Amino acid sequence: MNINEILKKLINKSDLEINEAEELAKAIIRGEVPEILVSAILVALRMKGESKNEIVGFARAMRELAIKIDVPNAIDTAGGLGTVNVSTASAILLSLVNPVAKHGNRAVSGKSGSADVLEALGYNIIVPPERAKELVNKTNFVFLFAQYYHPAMKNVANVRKTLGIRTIFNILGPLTNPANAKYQLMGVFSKDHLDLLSKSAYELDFNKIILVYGEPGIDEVSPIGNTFMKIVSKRGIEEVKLNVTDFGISPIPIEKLIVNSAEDSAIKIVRAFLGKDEHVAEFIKINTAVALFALDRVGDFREGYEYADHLIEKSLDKLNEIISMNGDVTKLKTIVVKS
Amino acid sequence: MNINEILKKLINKSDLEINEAEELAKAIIRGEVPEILVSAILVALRMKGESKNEIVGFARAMRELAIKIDVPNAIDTAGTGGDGLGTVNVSTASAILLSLVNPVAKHGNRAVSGKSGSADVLEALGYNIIVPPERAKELVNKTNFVFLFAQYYHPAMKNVANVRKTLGIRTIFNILGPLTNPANAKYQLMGVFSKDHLDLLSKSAYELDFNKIILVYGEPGIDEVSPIGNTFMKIVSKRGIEEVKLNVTDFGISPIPIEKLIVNSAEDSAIKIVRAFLGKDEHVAEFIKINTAVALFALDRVGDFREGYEYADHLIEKSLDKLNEIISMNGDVTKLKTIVVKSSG
Ligand SMILES: [Mg+2]
Ligand SMILES: [Mg+2]
Repeated sequence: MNINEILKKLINKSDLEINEAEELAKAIIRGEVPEILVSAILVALRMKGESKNEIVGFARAMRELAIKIDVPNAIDTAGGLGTVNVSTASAILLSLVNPVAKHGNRAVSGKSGSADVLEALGYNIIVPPERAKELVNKTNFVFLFAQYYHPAMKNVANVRKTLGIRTIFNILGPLTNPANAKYQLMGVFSKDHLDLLSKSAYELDFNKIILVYGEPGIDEVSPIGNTFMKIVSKRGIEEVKLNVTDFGISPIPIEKLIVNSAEDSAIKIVRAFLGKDEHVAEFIKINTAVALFALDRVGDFREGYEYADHLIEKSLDKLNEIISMNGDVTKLKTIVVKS
Repeated sequence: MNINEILKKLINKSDLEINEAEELAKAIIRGEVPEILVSAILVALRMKGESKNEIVGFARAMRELAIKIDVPNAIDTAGTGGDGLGTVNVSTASAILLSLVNPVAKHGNRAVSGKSGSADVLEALGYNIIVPPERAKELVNKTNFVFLFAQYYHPAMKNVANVRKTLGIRTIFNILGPLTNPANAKYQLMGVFSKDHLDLLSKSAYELDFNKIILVYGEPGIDEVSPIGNTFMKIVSKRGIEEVKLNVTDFGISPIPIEKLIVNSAEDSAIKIVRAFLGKDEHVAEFIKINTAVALFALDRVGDFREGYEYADHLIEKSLDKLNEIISMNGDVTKLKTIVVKSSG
């Protein structure tokens, strides 16, 4: 395990082995490598172009140092333009029919982060591992706040912050779900990452994970047009192109799906749960639809959309019980107040 | 002057402007940029592939901040350095023959690769490698030779030391030394580690204001004139850049077995050198002469390399004495003597 060997290897643009990558990651995460080297390695790593094995190596290193809870039977809706936080809203409909272990963080792009939205609704986003398991059984849903679960990460913080650029770590979050959930919907920000991250995921041991990229470029199912997804399972990777019409609806005006703050997102969500905002509701449903498909609850996406319609109608109540059993219900009520 | 802008620019593989490069260098050298960023910039710089302008920018930033002495009439034999074969320090031995016929301002440094640095060899022979600027000028007049220890005339460099050391890889700085001679040397024989840089650095040098500088790359891959085969050189002057291929035979000798030119320590290099000055090691001596030959050519003392080789033969015969006077006027002569005893005699 010689950093300098590795660094030179990377500069020479030579991909690493899953093992090389994993050891290097462990070291970096454990804070055993000097800031100057981490900086250099990440930069080289990016300029060379991270490869599947390296993604896998790092992913494995990550999982190994995180605080874990066991709920592999759970599903997660993994993760810009500033759209309302669908994944989260969507995690709520899902909790009605299956345990949900939502991995998430605040945002670095103006309040919109799933942790912020939840915090806005009154949810107490800091859930200790012990009570986490409890909540999942008691309500079928729990939020795993990333900062609280990847404490080892602090050792790379300074470098990441100082560099202020995209490193390999930026695409690891969604592949490092604390609860080890086997069922998951994962959004990526670029088609390239679709292929890359899918192949990477194929080796991270998943029952079923669906990666998706939607026009005009979002880490979610496209509300306006084509959505490109990679279905990864124990037996391979399947490509699947899709159009928002295939759900049986007409394209949603992107203008309506955008938010400007955590509370603004919350309101748009709750309004959708009330039937006061069809656009947002449809956005939440085409996404939940794909997730339902990942759970094998439906056979086609149209079926999935339909099912989701039934779910959304019971979602505000579900949300209420979730927040009430871990958070401030009133903050939720004030948000309900026509908002 | 925003580092982060630059960094991103580099990551996106976009070459900088001589000015951009120069300001960035000044900042880094002045130690105004955090270690994490210097590390990132150098790495990006290398993975993108440094360009002429960047080389120039950094070179200018360096000079501007170096401690200087004035001896442009001097010549220097610098090597871009490399991951070569731990070869004997020819440039240095060769600087000695040159002092016989022209002032020599040898730029040089220690080394992390064993102990094969020109500063180490000189230190081994008894030379006092730390020469203050004032006495430096003196020594050059008194003996026609002086060694400018990089760490000492480029004190600003300390600010990038930690990063360079920690990284432990080739950065843009590794190819700046020879282009930043503290004496402003107008004549220079500069050896590049790859046929590539050869062109890059030549074009770069064309704008650094030189009377005549000859860059060279020799098989099987050394920052010196090839003792085994073809040597590729770029002759840069006020009126252009000339390409010149050459073979070790064009000197009138048969290829030297690389095995004989390799060393394992500063003292080992010294001995091999002194032995060559005694006539006890032809292989090393021939290595020293084909190089000195090219340098002589850069000085316009000869018209062809064969002539240069011949002239060098005459020079080497008076070199041990010259070396003696150099060390004796700035160093420990005895250490030199013990080395003379160790190299038979
Ligand atoms: Mg999301
Ligand atoms: Mg050299």
